[PDB]
Amino acid sequence: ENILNDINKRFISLPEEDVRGNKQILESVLRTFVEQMKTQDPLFKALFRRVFYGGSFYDGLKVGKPEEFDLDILLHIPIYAQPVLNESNVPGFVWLKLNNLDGWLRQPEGRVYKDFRKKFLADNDFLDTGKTLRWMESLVQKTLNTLPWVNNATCELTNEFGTFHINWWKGGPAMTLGISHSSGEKIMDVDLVACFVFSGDKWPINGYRSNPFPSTKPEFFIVPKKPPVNPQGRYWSLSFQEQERVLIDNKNRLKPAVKLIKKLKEKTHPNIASYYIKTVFLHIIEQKDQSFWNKSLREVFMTTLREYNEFIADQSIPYYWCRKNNLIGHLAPITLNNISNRIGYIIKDIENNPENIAKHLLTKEEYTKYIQGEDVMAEALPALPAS
Ligand SMILES: [Mn+2]
Repeated sequence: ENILNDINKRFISLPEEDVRGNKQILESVLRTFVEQMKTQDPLFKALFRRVFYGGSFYDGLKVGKPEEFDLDILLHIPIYAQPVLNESNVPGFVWLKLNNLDGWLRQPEGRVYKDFRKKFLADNDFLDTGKTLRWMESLVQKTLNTLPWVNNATCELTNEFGTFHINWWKGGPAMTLGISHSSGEKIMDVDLVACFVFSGDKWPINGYRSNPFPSTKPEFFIVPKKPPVNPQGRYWSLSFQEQERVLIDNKNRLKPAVKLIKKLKEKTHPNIASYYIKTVFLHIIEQKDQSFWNKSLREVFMTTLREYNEFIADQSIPYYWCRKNNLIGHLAPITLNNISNRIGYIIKDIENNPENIAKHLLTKEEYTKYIQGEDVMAEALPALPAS
């Protein structure tokens, strides 16, 4: 009863000591950068509340060597300006307008918000995703220029863990910081995502699931990821990732089971996004008694794999927070039929033969190292590099 845990340790999960050490380094580099950002823009300093570290690495759900995560930079509009969040005509997306920005500007603390409308708002004082992204990109560029550069446009930052190199580029809506040890070893990429955070009173009700932790996780935020829709720039995504992280925590077999299924997905059906698997497990959490997660890893894996296949076969994975959004509604029936048939064959092949699981989860090259006793995760990303 250790086959699945052994596969996970040797071929799936970064050792937790290295997870923790890389997080301490990365979080310190980013605090230095965000503190410098505050020196470059009083409006950013006024808006800034906190950061949220987003992605599978920080959820404990990353398969293999971690490569990137999102720095969700949470900005807060003063409630005196009367922000109003409305559920949009596209399930899962919202609009945000301000009903009293002028009254806030007439307050003493509103002085630093003199350019907020110009920088962030479209017609009728709607928060605009494109304007927000352009504002953050400009601020990041301004900040990068004030840092010491070595080599060719490589920033050098120091902290209690040593000296680090920051490279940057824009491959999407948000700037990416590539963070490396000064000795050359790459650590991780970080996307700098400008978000707006709200208190529990603003939680959407029209077609949305209620907050499971309104006392201890009261806040949620909106993310400038658009769904063609009109009006352009008004549609914001909701992030309930802070609540999702609590839902998946303290559940023993759950995170190994998710990663085993994600490993299977990477090998046999990359057509399915990782968040769709995460979403299936949110539904399973809601359906199952809490004791389910204390069963054997084999039983949790086999049972959730079967239920995952039923979602795929049904061709519907409802967005956990707004059920009218089918996360796989855009995938073709033929594709989903083939993937469900694939998974059904795998279930039959491993049903009564747990020694066949590794044959389906691992590439042939990984399987050879598996049989030979190798551990490819032990040194996948040492927080203290060998140099
Ligand atoms: Mn339940």
